[PDB]
Amino acid sequence: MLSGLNHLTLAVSQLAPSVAFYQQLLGMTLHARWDSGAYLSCGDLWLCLSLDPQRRVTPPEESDYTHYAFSISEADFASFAARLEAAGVAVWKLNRSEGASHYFLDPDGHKLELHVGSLAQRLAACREQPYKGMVFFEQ
Amino acid sequence: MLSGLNHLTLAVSQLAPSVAFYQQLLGMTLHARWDSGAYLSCGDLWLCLSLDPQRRVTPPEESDYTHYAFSISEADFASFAARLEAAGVAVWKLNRSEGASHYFLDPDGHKLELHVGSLAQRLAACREQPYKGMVFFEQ
Ligand SMILES: C[C@@H]1O[C@@H]1P(=O)(O)O
Ligand SMILES: [K+]
Ligand SMILES: [K+]
Ligand SMILES: [Mn+2]
Ligand SMILES: [Mn+2]
Ligand code: NA
Ligand code: NA
Ligand code: NA
Ligand code: NA
Ligand code: NA
Ligand code: NA
Ligand code: NA
Ligand code: NA
Ligand code: NA
Ligand code: NA
Repeated sequence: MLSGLNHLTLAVSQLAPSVAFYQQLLGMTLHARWDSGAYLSCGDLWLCLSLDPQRRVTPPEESDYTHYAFSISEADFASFAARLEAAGVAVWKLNRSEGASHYFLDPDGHKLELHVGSLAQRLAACREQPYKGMVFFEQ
Repeated sequence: MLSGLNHLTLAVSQLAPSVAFYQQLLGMTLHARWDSGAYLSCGDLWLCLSLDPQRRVTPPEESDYTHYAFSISEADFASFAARLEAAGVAVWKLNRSEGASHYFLDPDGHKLELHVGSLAQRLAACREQPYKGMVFFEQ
């Protein structure tokens, strides 16, 4: 039986710039680095950066909606997003769903998000205003 | 400051087959589905499947190393992987690192993994046998 997310691994085209992005701009903890990768952590999240010379720098209009959202408190959200903006980090979408979200890109075009709010909060908002054709499942 | 992964969103080409994969073959909890998505949970992990016309069914040799790993116990690992293989779920990589891992594909070719072990256990094993060029960082 599966108990949660064990780790997220992102293919990166240049290791040093990607480590700098996740460690310095996003504040994650760098634990180890080798010739072809790095290990970082973000709370309980284990992030592996894997050097892959065939990772394409991908424009967001050419990639699908697959994306990775990190948790942040409502008190920290606005200034964190403002620093990413000041650092020239590109935004790939405007927030259109409940709970503050900032949708931004990593150096290789991986689609990322800062989000304030839980699954329980999202389901509660959906129960008041269901999405199109939505069906609810219980205990 | 980021506190962990908030949610993982996967673009899918056919919603019902993808829900069946994550709910029935991987055992995750289905909370809600709608015309263009579904919300599931796996322990603390909030998984969103997003119906996206841009998603193509992608052979593993046409995608990079980016992949998503779920936690499983030592005791459950072998039979869980065997059930996936018996369900026709393809394997995309042989395990070559510390701790049991099974590398498998979802219906659209998203690269997935079952893994037994934590970041702390990986770091300890890496100190004993360092990867090429591996360096570690204190605290
Ligand atoms: C929560 C799932 O990623 C979608 P959203 O970011 O559009 O809300
Ligand atoms: K949102
Ligand atoms: K492994
Ligand atoms: Mn999202
Ligand atoms: Mn992995
Ligand atoms: Na971790
Ligand atoms: Na993608
Ligand atoms: Na950018
Ligand atoms: Na960048
Ligand atoms: Na989390
Ligand atoms: Na589960
Ligand atoms: Na959408
Ligand atoms: Na690869
Ligand atoms: Na993939
Ligand atoms: Na993917």
